[PDB]
Amino acid sequence: SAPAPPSGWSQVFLDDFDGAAGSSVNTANWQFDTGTSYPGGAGNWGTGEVESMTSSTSNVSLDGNGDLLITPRRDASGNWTSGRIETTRTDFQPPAGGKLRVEARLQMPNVTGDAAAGYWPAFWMLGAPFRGNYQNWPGVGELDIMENVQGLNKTWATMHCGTSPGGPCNETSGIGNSTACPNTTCQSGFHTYTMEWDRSVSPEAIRFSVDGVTYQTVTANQMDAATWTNATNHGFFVILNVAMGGGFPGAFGGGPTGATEPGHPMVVDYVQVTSLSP
Ligand SMILES: [Mg+2]
Repeated sequence: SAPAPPSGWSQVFLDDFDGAAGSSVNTANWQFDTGTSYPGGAGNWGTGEVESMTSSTSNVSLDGNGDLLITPRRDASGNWTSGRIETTRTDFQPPAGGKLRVEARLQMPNVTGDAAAGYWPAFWMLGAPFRGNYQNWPGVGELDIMENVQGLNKTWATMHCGTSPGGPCNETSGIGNSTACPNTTCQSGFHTYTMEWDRSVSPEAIRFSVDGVTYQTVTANQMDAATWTNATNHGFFVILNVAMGGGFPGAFGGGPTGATEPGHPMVVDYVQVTSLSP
């Protein structure tokens, strides 16, 4: 369960994924992305990933112990399925002068080596104008709070913005970094992945951390005013998924292969949004 926030912070959103084992997610908080694209969006979720997303509890369910499970599955015909859920809410944005923290505590799919090839878990945010549009990436803004591939002991955090390819945000790489999980591997158990959006200073800043340790900071002056405005002057929605294959795993050896093992969930204790007043 989420621990109490620090002094002065208020709760904006919390889903701690409590409920019986094998039961369905709270759809007051979450909506399902299904198939191989948004309705009228880019093919294969824009990444070349090979799974079809579903709303089945074979791919998205609770563990009964306070966690969401998103589990890639491979059927007897060789078809991959997985889960991709987004917050119903799109409003997350601190007021000017304020701060926001968006956080998840999760275990990355516990699989390494050849068996992990293609596994692409993610916990991320997309600018509200993307919803029902699907055609305004990267200008609309993307905050990747945790990404991982290949069961490697590291987390990537990235901001996407501006134009692609290139532009001030160096697309499609984005403004990002990777680091090992502190103390224990990312795959071994829970870690906390946090984005702090700080509108209390000039230049405005976004800081990504793992287990309370900051590894990537992005500041507004890294791009022009219009680019920052387009990327951040709106709410965001939150997304949790495990992609299978596509470009990110492709840059780290590829996958899935015949050796990739299905059935290793991303285990998410909670997603929480908190706010600090100006
Ligand atoms: Mg929980």
